[PDB]
Formats: sequence, structure tokens, C-alpha cells
Amino acid sequence: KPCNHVLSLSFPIRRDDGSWEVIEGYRAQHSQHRTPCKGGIRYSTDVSVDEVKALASLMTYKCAVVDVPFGGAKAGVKINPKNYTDNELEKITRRFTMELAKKGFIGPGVDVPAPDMSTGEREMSWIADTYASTIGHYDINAHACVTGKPISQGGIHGRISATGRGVFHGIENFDLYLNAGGVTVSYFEWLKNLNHVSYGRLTFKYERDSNYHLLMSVQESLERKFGGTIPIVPTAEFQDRISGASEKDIVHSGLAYTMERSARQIMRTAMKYNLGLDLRTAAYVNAIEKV
Amino acid sequence: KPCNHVLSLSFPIRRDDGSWEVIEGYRAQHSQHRTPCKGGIRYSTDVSVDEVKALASLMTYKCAVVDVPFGGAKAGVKINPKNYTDNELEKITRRFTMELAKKGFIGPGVDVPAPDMSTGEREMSWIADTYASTIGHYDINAHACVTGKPISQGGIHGRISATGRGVFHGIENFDLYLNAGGVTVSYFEWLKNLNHVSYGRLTFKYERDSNYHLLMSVQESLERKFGGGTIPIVPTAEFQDRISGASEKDIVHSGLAYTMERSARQIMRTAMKYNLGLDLRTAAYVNAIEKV
Amino acid sequence: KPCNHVLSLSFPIRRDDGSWEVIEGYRAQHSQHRTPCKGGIRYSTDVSVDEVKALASLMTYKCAVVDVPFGGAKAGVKINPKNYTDNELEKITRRFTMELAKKGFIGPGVDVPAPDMSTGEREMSWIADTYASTIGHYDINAHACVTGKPISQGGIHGRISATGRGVFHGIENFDLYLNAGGVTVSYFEWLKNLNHVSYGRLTFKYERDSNYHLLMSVQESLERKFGTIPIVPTAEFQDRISGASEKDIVHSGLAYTMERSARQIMRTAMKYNLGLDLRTAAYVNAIEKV
Amino acid sequence: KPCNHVLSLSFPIRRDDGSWEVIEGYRAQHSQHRTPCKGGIRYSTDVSVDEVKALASLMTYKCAVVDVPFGGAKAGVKINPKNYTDNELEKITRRFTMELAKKGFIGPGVDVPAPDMSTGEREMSWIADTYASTIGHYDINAHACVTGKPISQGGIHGRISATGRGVFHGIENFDLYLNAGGVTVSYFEWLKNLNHVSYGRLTFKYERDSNYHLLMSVQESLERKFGGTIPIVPTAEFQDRISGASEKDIVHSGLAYTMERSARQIMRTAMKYNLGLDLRTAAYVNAIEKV
Amino acid sequence: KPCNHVLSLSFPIRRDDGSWEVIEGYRAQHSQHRTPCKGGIRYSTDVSVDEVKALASLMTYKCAVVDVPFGGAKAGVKINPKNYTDNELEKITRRFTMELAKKGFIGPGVDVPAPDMSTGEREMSWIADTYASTIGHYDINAHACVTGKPISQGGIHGRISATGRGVFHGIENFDLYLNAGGVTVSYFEWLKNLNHVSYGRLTFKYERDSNYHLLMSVQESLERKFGGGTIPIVPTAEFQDRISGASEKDIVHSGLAYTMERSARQIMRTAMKYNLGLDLRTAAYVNAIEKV
Amino acid sequence: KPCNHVLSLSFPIRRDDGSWEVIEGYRAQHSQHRTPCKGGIRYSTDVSVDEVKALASLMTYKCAVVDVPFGGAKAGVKINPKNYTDNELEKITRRFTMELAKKGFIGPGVDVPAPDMSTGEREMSWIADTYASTIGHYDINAHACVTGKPISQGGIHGRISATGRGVFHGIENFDLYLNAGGVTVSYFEWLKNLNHVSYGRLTFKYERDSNYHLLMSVQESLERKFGGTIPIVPTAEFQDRISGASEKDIVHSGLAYTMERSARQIMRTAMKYNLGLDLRTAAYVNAIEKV
Repeated sequence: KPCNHVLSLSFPIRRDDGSWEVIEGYRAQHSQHRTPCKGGIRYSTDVSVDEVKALASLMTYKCAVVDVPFGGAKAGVKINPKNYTDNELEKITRRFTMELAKKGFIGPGVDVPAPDMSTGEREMSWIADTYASTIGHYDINAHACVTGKPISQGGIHGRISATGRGVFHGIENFDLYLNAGGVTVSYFEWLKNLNHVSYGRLTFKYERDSNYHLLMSVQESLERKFGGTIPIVPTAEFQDRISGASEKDIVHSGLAYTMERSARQIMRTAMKYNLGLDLRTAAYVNAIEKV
Repeated sequence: KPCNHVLSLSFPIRRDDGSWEVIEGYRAQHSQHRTPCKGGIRYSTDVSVDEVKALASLMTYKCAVVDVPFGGAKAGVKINPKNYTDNELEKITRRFTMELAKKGFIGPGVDVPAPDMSTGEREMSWIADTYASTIGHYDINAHACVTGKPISQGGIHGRISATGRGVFHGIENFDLYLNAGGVTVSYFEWLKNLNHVSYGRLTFKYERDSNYHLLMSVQESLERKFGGGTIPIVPTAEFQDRISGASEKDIVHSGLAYTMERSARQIMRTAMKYNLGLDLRTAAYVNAIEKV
Repeated sequence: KPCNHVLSLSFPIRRDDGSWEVIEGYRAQHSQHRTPCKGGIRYSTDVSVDEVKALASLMTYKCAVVDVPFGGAKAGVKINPKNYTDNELEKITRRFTMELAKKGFIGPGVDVPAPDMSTGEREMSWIADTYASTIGHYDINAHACVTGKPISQGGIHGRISATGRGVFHGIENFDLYLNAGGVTVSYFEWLKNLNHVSYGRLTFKYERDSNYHLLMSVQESLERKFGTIPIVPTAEFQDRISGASEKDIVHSGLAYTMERSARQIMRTAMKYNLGLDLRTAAYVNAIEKV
Repeated sequence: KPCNHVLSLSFPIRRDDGSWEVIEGYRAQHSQHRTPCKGGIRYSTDVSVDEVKALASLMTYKCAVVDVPFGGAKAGVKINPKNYTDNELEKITRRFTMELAKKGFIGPGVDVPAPDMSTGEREMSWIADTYASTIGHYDINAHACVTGKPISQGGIHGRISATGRGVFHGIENFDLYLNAGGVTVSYFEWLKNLNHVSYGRLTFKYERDSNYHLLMSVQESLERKFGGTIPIVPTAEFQDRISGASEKDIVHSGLAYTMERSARQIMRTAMKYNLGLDLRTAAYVNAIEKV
Repeated sequence: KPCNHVLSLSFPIRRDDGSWEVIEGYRAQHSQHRTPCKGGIRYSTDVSVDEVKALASLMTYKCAVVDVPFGGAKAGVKINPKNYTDNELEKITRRFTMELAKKGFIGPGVDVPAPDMSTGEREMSWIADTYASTIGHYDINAHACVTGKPISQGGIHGRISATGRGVFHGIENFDLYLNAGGVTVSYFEWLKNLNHVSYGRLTFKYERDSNYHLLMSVQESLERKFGGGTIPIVPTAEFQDRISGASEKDIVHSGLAYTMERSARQIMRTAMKYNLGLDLRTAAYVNAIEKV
Repeated sequence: KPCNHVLSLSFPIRRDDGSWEVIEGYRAQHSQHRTPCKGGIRYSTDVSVDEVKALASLMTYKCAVVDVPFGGAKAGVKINPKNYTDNELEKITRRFTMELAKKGFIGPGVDVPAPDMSTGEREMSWIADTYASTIGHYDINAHACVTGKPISQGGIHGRISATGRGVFHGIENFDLYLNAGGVTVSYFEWLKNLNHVSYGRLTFKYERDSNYHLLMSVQESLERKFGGTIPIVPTAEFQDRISGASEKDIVHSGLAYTMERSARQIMRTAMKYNLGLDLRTAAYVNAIEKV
């Protein structure tokens, strides 16, 4: 129930105007029953310890709902990003990463941050660069320390539309459940960074050849029965699927599978505990009993 | 041929009645040509250095037979498990893990223990917790240090059957070969722990859609030749159960069957090459020695 | 453009006759935007620092072209291999590995060497054994420190024909592009060594069962509609299933990489209005990817 | 001025009766300009974040005053030790050490804790044993992870006096200054643990031989001057000092030297800024300008 | 009481004629309550687990007697050194060091080996070079992995005469106590290797100047009390040789004498407290057990 | 004879005007027979790899002459420091340190740099801070990676006059020998940083009390012999030595000891090989046979 770790930070930054500023940030790690802990970073002037603790607990239960092996975490830096230049924001992000890494609050097997509405992929790129340069230099998984990265930096295809299509799939099956698509795709990005290869790179051509061979088998089997028949032509949509086979297809399929499994589990929990239309309680009971 | 790393341990535990007891343990590592080593832990009063060394050699040859890239290992703690409570067994297991980890005899890349007849998944969970908490805390593969874990702790689906399913497949194809199936599944669990994902998590839905599209293609190609009446789309019943119930167990079973078939073929080829009629044990041992 | 790191080594070896010889070597790492670096090791008397730097730059651009996430590297040892025995070459290789690994120029996540014209799989076996025994002993990826290894040492199936198969695929699609196929396969070997399992080990039987079930469904539907036998795969499909191995997956991945990078080069050549100068298109593609 | 890091901990323990209990804890590191940080651990039910931060700042300034190269730190566990048996107190101490060492808040070159009024040498023994057993085994200086240990566990001779001897020396020379004897003795214990040898082990006999040779030289020169005399014999108190030469003599001499130097520096600062009798301001100015 | 760690090794070497040989080795660590462990290595064909365990226990108690913060250890390689060339011995020593280092049985903070009657400073140099080159490469204290090294390789001055000097001092004060001078000097060598400086390097000239100033003070005070008439400034002969030849061996000898004197006092105190007669062995063992 | 390792670096820096610049550097490591290597860094546009190799060899032989257990090393950065501001010079120094430390060319047990004529103690501060912040953070000896630091950063007293005092001592005893005082004092600074304490901190008061007790012994013995007499008061020079006992006294005494011993060894070598006034050949022969 309670957050087991909470770190309060105070670090100096050297402003462009020529003044020193003290920046205070927070990082709450809720549960270490599953490692690493997954969590976003919020660049807002209204952040507090209570908010990061609550969001870390929510993150833990959200990960438990969609069977993502992550603990809950939440960071927050008490700044207004619209009052700082890009250089100052880069300095703030890199020093925050340094302080978190020194205290064991960042790392591919410890604590993986993610972007937020106030942050973005540039901040994730800065975090990954800072970690790989200084602390995670001798780590082969150094770039798996953060998710939400750009494609050139190790990001995953299909991350921008992850939350919306997760919401769509959750609605189609029928907060803790509907808003979990981004968490699943961040888990997939973490896996892809650990794999050091994109999804389907070794599989696409092989599966294409196997499908064509199956269609040729149907061809020849129907030609043997009666003496012209062409059961080798794929449908139009199958042809676009074959031609445009990429990582986003695998990511979308994994997201849909995860959402379907979680919806079935929530339905079964709601039936077992004699709940009606109160799906929030069913999801929370499922997450609590999984943890 | 000989075991190259035998470790004898004497460690103290506190009893439930408030006494102190010295516990003796042994860990044998036969070969490090393949890393990590792999082997079980026996809680028995009849354990000895000779037994663990022989079982480590057997583990090496068994892993070589089924193409599992593990060295042979074997542990033994000279206790009778039916004389201690669950708390004392917890303490014994955690202290044994601590000593083995300090002496470099357990780890995801050096030595992976497994359960036994006198040992279960609770001991494996205790070992994994102890290692991931103290020595392997700053290691992303900390929970790959042991196999036979519960599902919630990182265990693999399809481990209970394993040995029996492997025995069935070995008989179907036609000790060092027939009894290796469980070992194979343990290997898979190790890989799963290094993957940080369950098998088929990113593949099941994609393959299901591809199969449905293939059936769509057959349907639309046949409806062009003759005539909507033709429906080469509905899967066969059992194929529908396979689609609906696709899980990690299916992949584990398929991998086990593939490994058993490959090993049986290799053993038959070795028995033919060296002119061994019905003594398949000699053929399997020759195959394992040649591989090692 | 310039090489980030150049390391020069002078190390001693004890010959069979009992004399002491000083061996010169040098490793160039061009770029570290992608980790690890990747490059070959050349045993020759005509090697120079300029040669290894140029080949490291070419290695970086070659990796960029075929979307291989490796930096460029290249090593050279100033010896004539036809002047030393097998024991002397083993000693030279192992000491070179020790010196390179002490200074951070060998490692699964740092810098991966590969064989060359004057080196082979037996040199890579020595490198991997030396690294896994001394410096990278407590490293689960110790054998991913080098590629071009034998099958028993963790090598990949399909390595021998990699360069020629890539050349054929590149010609079929239509130096930086055509000669990259082997590099791609080396990448796969690295991935295999990080996976601790061979490709298709857990997939072949499952895919075979799925294909047979699909053909069974075709039989069931056709027999219910109108018996007929659309379950038998064709002979080529039949020996594809029977002979399903890791080298099939390696070949398919090589073909996929070649086809994708050929499309990328064609698109780059069209956009910058380069009619038949595909070398410039490939270099522009690689530069803009880096 | 502000504390750099504050860590909040919630960890579970098993009671003797067999009931799970959540224990709250805090550790503040004020400054990391000097490494390692140094600070005590208080087992009290009235501990709070504000108190540990204030005491960490005070520890930083106290260490700066007596030229001890440590940063300020302070830990507090919100328990009443009078309500726990020795076994569960041991469990609490070991688990607190485990979490603090996991998140980089205990270490020979990171953070050294010390006993308090509510803690003692047994808690320090538990902390040292826990750290040496689990987190640092390949650390050759794991013994130096904590101070205030017993002699058999690597403690320093003269630790009991420490504070009183420093108070007496400070009064004789004429809070931030008078109460810093224990900090200096803990610094000496840390140095002794890093040295892996007790003070004077390789020096006492050599110094005794040198002193006797000097006395013999004076004797022989006097006998040669006038044709005997007995300068060989030391005085009573010098003979007791020679016979009873131990490590605590060196510790006492070092403490006296540190107190004298700090008193001289504080007097110089008070003269420079024209402070008559407000020695607290002079000491704080000295510490601030040192940091 | 029992040895808590025993490691058995079987490792291959290649001889000059090319034949492969399997070499057996043992290393027993008795007590880890005081780290690092400390013990010698014996090259003999009559080595066994029982002898190395007994000698490790003896080493623990001997270190406890002379207040040396080391646990007891003992190693043995089952070879006859008079049957191998220097190259073969170098290979055997280096491979033994590698196997011990991979399993955590040698290290500056883990376990420090020492020479013996069948082993010398040459094998110590080989061990130190092997450890500092492969496993302890990124360790600032890789020098302190072993003791008994040559002076140029990090050895201590006053090591050859250590045992005899300790025996003489023990007799002067009046096995576990009399034969412990080598252990004390090996402890001093370990400390010197950790310090990265020789004893007295930064102190000799300072003490010389202070000693010459004290005598000058006495001379000037006497010249003021009475009517350069008096010369107290000159030291006596033996003091002059002590000043001129001040080196590390003097400090080592003084430390050894201090340790032996303190241990003799403690043994006398123990023999008086428990009312023991002329049997000092029992008093020494009781003292060592009480300290442990 | 040859240098074992020569590293060539090309790294980018950002200028104040807003332009990227490529900076070339290189560090030669002569021999690893005595870890760590030791050598200075020259910020000069005329540096070449041949000069750094020659100076590394000279450093090896110079260290061998004065019994300093360091291998030779030498670094050079091809910039003219007069063309850069302090900010971009700090950036250059920090990035050079980063690149050198990533590939095992900076470290307390690997390779210790030192200042030069074109490089001062502020560059040493930058190097030490960069190393202790990024790669050597979990190293207890992180601040021993470099010498020539300021006193507040872990520098040694008596470092400024080291070369001149060594030259004077060498002349009084009678390049490879005369110019080795700075190397010895840098070795003492490395030892001081390893010890984590100043020289004489735990010794000065003890020696003072011992000297006063010896004078008391002489006084009492002479009073008991003939009937008073005052052979207790130290001389003027001894009184200032007692009052002003500092670490620089120990450093000066160690330097004098090293110079005297090296002069004796060079004289013995010159006699042994029948060399006359050619002491340079004697010093080189001594260094060669010591290595």
C-alpha cells in the first residue's frame, strides 16, 4: 500500500542570464516486488510528494492490470518549462538524471522513466545520453534506461498512437485499464532495447515465403484433383499487410492481445466477486490480488 | 572426465527451539566448457561428494545430448527435510544461497540450480529472492539465477509435465536421453528470464491474423474460379481451440518435441555410424562425448 | 568525419626459439554514436594507422547503409602470418586481446572484432576464450565479444556464404552496399550470442503444426462444400519444413535487409537526382542516417 | 544551504508474535562537497524530515569547523526502542541497512552512520555485518561502512571519552565547536578501518628505542665532559607513558591537536570580523567560508 | 571449529613434451569472521583435504594469538616440484591462481596466499602477476593479493629472518606463539602493499632532525646553566649507526618485537587466570579461542 | 624501450560564439610495469605524438631514479590556451577527461595526470571533479586520479616549491635526477589522497609531548645528580619547529630523504661502472637496471 522509496532532490543549475538556481525534484518508487519500476517525469510547478506517491501507486496497479512486469514510479521537477530556454532545460534534465543515477533511481534494471505531457522525446534523449555517457557506460543495456525515445535513439514504432488505440481496443472489448496502452508499448520499447534488434527483422521474409508456399500448396493440390486454378492470389488487404510489414504491426498486435487478455480477466473478476457494472472495483481487485 | 570444481560448505543456522546447528553442503561443477553450469539441489541425509560429482558428470552429458548449452552441476545439503519447520528450511536455503553466491557457485551466468525430489518451487523462490536481494541486486538478470520457480516468480508454463512429456516423445521417436526433457524446459525458463517476456506475447495475435488472411485469400481465390458458397475460411475445430488457447505452454511443448526429435535422430545416426545395434546408451554417450 | 579513437600497442611475445619479439598493433574506432563498434582484425606487414582509420570510417558508413546499429572499427597487427607457428600465432592473438580489452577496445557492448582475409575462425576462438577467461569472466555476454566464431564456439549458421549471398541479392535488387551482406550476418551472430539460443529453436515445430492445421482446414472446408486432398505441401515446401534450420532464418534476414536498403538507396538517388551514381546516393544515405 | 538528498523509507518487519509491521525511516544527506557523508541514526518516535535535515546541515558545519573531510548526514527511524525485543530490533536495523545500502545511502565512501543516544555499538555491529555480508563483499573497506563499533568489530580505543575530552579541551583552549570531539574520533575510527591496522602498532617500540638511545647519548656525553651521571632514567610519568603506550594515547593527542587548531581558527575569525564574545557567529562564519 | 569452505580443483596443464596432465589442488578457508583469510600453498604429493583443513584451523588460531586480523587458510597442489621444469611450474601456478580467483579464493580482501618450504617468492611473483593481469586488473590493491614477494615485486624488507627473529623474541620473553613471526611480517607486507609506500619513507629525516634538535637543546641549556664547552649534541655510536642505516627493516623488526611481547604478556595472563602450570600451549589455545 | 600504449583522441567542443570545434589530443603510456602510470598534460598547439612518447619514456626513467613506483605517461592537447575563454577551456578539459577515462587512461590505479607549464591547478580541479562525478563516483579513491590539485580539493602543502627545493637538495648532495622533486611531491600527494588524512595529523602532539618528556627526564636526572638546573627548554629553532609543525615539514623531509638516497645510488653506480663526471649515464644505467 505505501510507497517504499521517496527521494527529494535539490540541485543547482547555471542559468543563461548569469544566475544560479536551485531546482527541487522528487522521485517516488512504490513497489520493488517487480523490477524495474516504470514511471513518468512531470515538469510542472505544482508537483508535490503526495502527487508522485499517488501516481506511483496508480502506476503499480496499472502495470499489474495489463500483466506488465514493472513496479510503479513517478518523478516530478518543480519548474515551469515555459520559463526556460532549451539549453537550460537540457542542463536541468541532465543534472536530474545524474542525481537520480547516483542514488539508484534510474537504470535499465532499476527504474525506467517515461515522458509526460510536460515532457517529451527530447528529454528522454537527453536522459539516455547522460546515463549512457557517465554511469551506464559499461552497461550493455544503457539505452534501455528510459522509454519514449526517438526512433534514431532507440524508440519503438507505434508509440505516438499507443494510448488512443489502446483506448479504442478497451472500448471494443466491452482508467486503470483503458489508459494502459502507453504502458504496454513502453514495455515493448524496453524489451526492444534489451533485444538490440527491431521486431520482425529476422521473421518477415521467412513468414512471407511460408505464406506463399502454403498458397502454392493449395494451388497444386487443387490442380491435381481436377485439371488453371489460382488459389495463390492473396487478398488486397493481405497484399498491403505483406508489402508493409514492419515493427508497428507487431506492436499493435501485442497491444490488442494484451488489452483483450486484461478485459477477459477483469470480466472474470467482476463475475467471481459478484460485481455488476462497477468495473473499477473489479480492476482494482484483480491488480491487488495479482500483486 | 573429472569434476573440476567441488565446494564443501559448513554453515550455521539457528533452530526454532533456540539452538545452533552446523549444516554441511556440497556443490559440484563438472565442466565449464559451457557456461552457466546447471544442476539440481538435493536435501537428503545420504548426500555425498561422490554422488554430487557423478550427478554433475551425468548432467554435463545429458545437456550435451539434447543440445542444451549448459555445464553439469549438482548440489546437496545433508539434512532430512522432514525434521525442520518451514522457517528453519527458509533459513537453511537462504544461507546456502548466500555462501554459494559469495564463493561464485550460483548466478545467471555461472551456475543455475534447479529443484529435485526433496526440493520444490518454494526453495527456488527463496533462492531467487536471496540472490536478487543481496549479491545480484545490481544485475538485470538476477532472477535467472535459478529455475523451477513459481509462475508469479518468473517460472515457465508447462514445467510440471516436462519430464513425462519428454519421456513420451522419446518413446514416440523410437536415461541420458529419455530423462532430459525437464532439463530442456529448464533451459527455456532460463531463456525466458533473460527475455523479460513470455513466449508468444508479441506473436500470437499477429499469427492469428495472418492465418485468417490466408484463409480469406483461399476463399476469395476459389470464389473467383467457380461462382459465396465456397467457404475455405472456417478453421478445423481443433485448430480453433489452438487459436483460442494459444499460450506459452504450446511454444514450450513444441520446443520440447523438436529437441527430442533432433536428439533421437542424432542418436540413431551415431548408432549407425559406430555399428551399435540395440545399445542406445553407448550411442548416446558417444554422441555426448563427441559433442563435448 | 574523423576517427574518435586510435590506440597503438607494442607488446612482447616469446617465440618458440626462445627469443623476445615486439609486436606492433593498432585499433581505430571511428564513431561511438552507435555502440558497440564493429570491425575486422588484419594480420599483415603492410597495415598502417591510415589504413585502419579509413577502413573504420568505411565500416561506419557500411553499417549505416544496411541499418546495422554498429559503429566502425578496424584492427591491424604488423606481422606476416606465414612466418609464425600455430603456437606463436595463438600467443600473439591472446596477448593482443588482453591489451585491447584492458584499454576498453574489446567487449560485447564496447567493440566487437571480426575475422579478415589473413584471419579466421580459429583466431576468433582464441579471442573469445581469452576474453571470457580473464577480463569478461563475470559477464553473461562474454562470448558476444567477437564474431566469426566456429559453430561449437557460438558461431552462426550461414556465415561462409554470407558475403556472396549478399552480393547476389544486391545484384538481383538492381561496395558500400554490395559488400555489406557479411556484416549483416555478423550482426545476427552478435544477436544470437546475446540470445543464448539458436534462431527458430522454439518456433519451427509450432509453425509446422500451424501450417498443417491450415491445410487441414482447407480440406475440411472443401470437403464440406462439395475426398479432395489440399493438405499435401509441394516438394519444395516439404523439404523447407523438413530442413528447417537457423540458416534459413539467417538467409531470410539477409535478403530482407538487402531489399530494404536497396529501396532506400533507390529513393535517395531519385530525390537528389542521381541517375546512375549509386555510390553517391549510398554515401548520402549513410551520412544523413548518422 | 538546502540538503541535497532526502530519502524516505517504508519497510516491513515481522514481529515476535508474528505480525507484519511497516517501519518508517528517513536519511538526509545535506552536502556532497566532501565525500563520504557522515551522520548518526536516531531510533525515536518523534523523528521527522525537518529534524534530520537540520541535523544534517549542523553536521556539515560541525565537520567543516574541525577540518574533518565529511559531509553532513542524519538518519531517523520512527520507532520506540523500548517496545521491541532485541531480535526484532536487530531485524529492523538489518533491513534499514539493506534498503539504505541498496539506494546508495550507506557505504565506506558514500555515507558513514554513527550511533546516538537511542542507539549503540550493537546496532553499529549489526549494520556493519549486514553491509559486509550482502552489499559489499568485494569491498575491501566494508568494515569502514559505519563507526561506533566495538573493539572486536573494528572500533577505536578512546571512543567513550571522545565527547567529554573534546569538551574539556575546548574549554581549556579558551556547540558547533565544543561538541565535535565525537566527530573527530569517528573520523579517526574511519581512518583506522581503512588502514586495516591500529595506531602505533609499527611505531611504539621504535620510538621507545629512539628515546632510550637519546638518553644514552646524553649520558655518555655528560660522562665524557667530566669524568657516573645517570641521565638514562626517564621520569615516573614518562615511564608510565612508555609502558602504557597504546592507540588511545594517539587518539587523545589527535583530538587535542584538532581542538587547539579549531580554537585558534575561531579566534582568528572572531578577530577578523570584529566579534567580541559571540563565538557562535565566528564558528559559523568559519564553517561557511570553509565550505 | 570446522572449516567453513573447502574447494577442490582439477585443472589441465600441457607439458613440454606435449602430454596433457590433470593437476589436483585444494584450498581450505577455515574462518571468515575476520577477512581476508591468510594461508600458505604447499607443493607436495602428500597433500590432502584433512591436512589443509587442519593447517587452516591452526592458521586461524595462530593469527588470533598474535592479534593479526586474518582468518586461517591453506592450499595444496598434489605435485612433486622436482619432476617439473620452471616453465611447467609457472604454468601450473598461473592456472591454479586463475581457478582460485574465478571462485573467490584469492584476493587482497578475500584470501591472501603465502609461500612455504616447497614454494618461494618466485611462485609468489607468478601469482601476483597472474592476478593483477587478469582478474584483479581494475583493483588498486592487486599487489596485496599475495605476500612473500620479492622486494622489486612489492615484498617487505626483513622477511627472510622473520621466523627466526620471532622465535628468538618468544624465547626471550619467557608453536602457536613461537612460530608466528612469519605471519606478523606477512601482515606487515600486506599493510605495506595497501599503503603503496615503504615504511619510514616520509618519517626518517623528520625523526633525525628532531633527535638532533633535542640534543642541541640539551647542549645549549647546559651551556647556559654553566659558564661550546659541553657537547651533548653528539649521539652515541650505536645511535649513530641506527640513524645512518635507518630503513624499513628496523620498523618491521620493532613491530615484530612489540607483537611478540604483547602476545607473551597475554599468554601469561591467560595461564594465570585459569591456573595453568608450565603448559603454555593450553593457555595459548584458550586465549585464541576467547579472542575468536 | 618503446611505449606500450598510445591513445589518439578527436573530440568535439561547443564554443561560446556558437561553433563546433574538433579538438585533437593524445596520451602516451610508456610502461605498465609499475601501476599506476604518472604524467602531465600539455595544452599546446606544438604538441606531437613523438614528443609525448619521448616524455613518457623520460617520466618512466625519472620515476625509476627516485624510487617512485609510477610508470611514465604524457598527455597533450593541440590547442593554444590563449585563444579560449575559461568556460570553453573548462569544457575542453572535462571532455578530455571523459574520453580518457572511458578507455582506461585516467584513474587512481591506472593513470594519474599532473599539471604543466601551460596547465595549472584549476584544470586539475576540473579533471578530478569530472572523474569523481561520472565514472569514479563509486570509487573511494576518486580524488586520487590526479595530482597538482588545490589544497581545498585535496592538494598537498609544499607543492609549489617542490621542484626548486629538489634542485637545491640535488646540488647540495653533490635533469633525470635534479628535476625529480615535483614527481616525488606528486607521489606524496597521491599517497595523501589514498590515506584520506593529512600528514602528521595524528602524530604532531604525541611527538611534542614525547620531546617535552625527554627534556623533563634530562632535567630531573641532572637535578638528582648534583643538588635548579634547566636542561628542558628547547632552542629557538626547535621552538619554532614545534609551534609551526605542519604537513609541509614532513613533505620537505621526505623530499630531502629521496634526493639524498638517489644521490647515493647514482654515486655508487658511477663508481661501479667507472664513470667520471658523466653522471647522466650513471643515472640512466641506474634507472635501466631498476626497471
